[PDB]
Amino acid sequence: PGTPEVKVASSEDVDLPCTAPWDPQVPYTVSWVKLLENERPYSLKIRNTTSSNSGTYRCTLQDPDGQRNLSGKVILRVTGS
Repeated sequence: PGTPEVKVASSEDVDLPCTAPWDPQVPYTVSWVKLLENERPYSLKIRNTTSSNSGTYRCTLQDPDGQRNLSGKVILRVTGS
């Protein structure tokens, strides 16, 4: 609900977008997780996608001062064959 979705055919590559509402002119570092229980900045590259890559992912951007971070979620659905 409210979470954007990326659909990709199996065996294709995908750059999963970071959906955190980040600040321009801030040099973030990015860390990605999968929640179990290309000219766009901060995307997660997933090569040769398979059915098991489907799920919900979370991107976290860390401000260089180490005092703030921002997170956003995105769903991946792998299809085709």
